[PDB]
Amino acid sequence: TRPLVIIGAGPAGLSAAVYTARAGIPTLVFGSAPKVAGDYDIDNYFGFDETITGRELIERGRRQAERFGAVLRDDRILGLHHGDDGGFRITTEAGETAACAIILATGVSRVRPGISNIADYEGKGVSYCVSCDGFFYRGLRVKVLGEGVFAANQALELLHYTPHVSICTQGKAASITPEFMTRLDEAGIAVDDRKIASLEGTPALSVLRYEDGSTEEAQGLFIAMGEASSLDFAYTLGVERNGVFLGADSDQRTNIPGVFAAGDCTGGFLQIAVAVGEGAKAARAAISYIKEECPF
Ligand SMILES: Cc1cc2nc3c(=O)[nH]c(=O)nc-3n(C[C@H](O)[C@H](O)[C@H](O)COP(=O)(O)OP(=O)(O)OC[C@H]3O[C@@H](n4cnc5c(N)ncnc54)[C@H](O)[C@@H]3O)c2cc1C
Ligand SMILES: [Cl-]
Ligand SMILES: [Cl-]
Ligand SMILES: [Cl-]
Ligand code: NA
Repeated sequence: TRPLVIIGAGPAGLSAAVYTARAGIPTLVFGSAPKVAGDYDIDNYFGFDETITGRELIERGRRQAERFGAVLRDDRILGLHHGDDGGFRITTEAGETAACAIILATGVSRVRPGISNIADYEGKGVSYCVSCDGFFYRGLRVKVLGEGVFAANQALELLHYTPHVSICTQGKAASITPEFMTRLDEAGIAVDDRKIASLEGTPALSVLRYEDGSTEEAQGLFIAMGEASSLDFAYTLGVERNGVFLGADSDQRTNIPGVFAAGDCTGGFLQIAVAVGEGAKAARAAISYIKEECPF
């Protein structure tokens, strides 16, 4: 089992990776280019008296982490679960892997579902965590909302509870890879790009209303838009939330041992300067955690 995985390759995850790798801990970082990493002027990050682009600042962060031995991977994470037993099981598009300690640095970027009355059906049909709520919809007709590999994997997990699963990409282009498409086809899980306008049903969800005015029956709607997010991981790990953010103490510890959180996903002042300090503090906490708990 690896001692440490960092999920996130923005300022928080990279600042943390620099510190952990310098302390001699084999460091594996998962993440892709953050949203800030484009042609945007950064002018308020300490130490840069001349304008630097987000793309270039992040690129220097990456070279900095690699300089001290951090390995950076572009793999998207699909799920995080407590391992059986001990440490954490990390689901990626490529397969599985495992880690003794996790630093969550996945930011707050989120594809939104775009359903006018979705809030009316929270707890009554609309769910998020499959391991959490899947059993309640066993044998039932369940729709997964989302366009990506995350949606595809959530749909496949749902098969543990019901054979009656399909995916709606909510008007978006699907970005499901051919390997996942194969798996969906083999399982009889259909994918279409219809757009759900609203939900219907009187004690609970029973009908999806498409922007057409056409309808489909479903008693379960699992939201899985875009990429798996900090909230999605929180649901499966049992990490306590603070509104839409992860709860973290001043040392970036969550309520789950071995799980730390840093950057935008702990939501205060959503800035590079802030993320870089949280990443550093998370690293310090992880390093001492690993020394007591994870031999390597
Ligand atoms: C255009 C733009 C301009 C900005 N301008 C400024 C500015 O001038 N000054 C300033 O201080 N701040 C600015 N910000 C805000 C600043 O970028 C953020 O506060 C900062 O990047 C937070 O860093 P982070 O590491 O917490 O998250 P992010 O930068 O969002 O990075 C999150 C990381 O998580 C990874 N990730 C997420 N989900 C997964 C997954 N499922 N699997 C694998 N990896 C995943 C992402 O790929 C990314 O690598 C700007 C942001 C944007 C977008
Ligand atoms: Cl700056
Ligand atoms: Cl143990
Ligand atoms: Cl209702
Ligand atoms: Na924060």
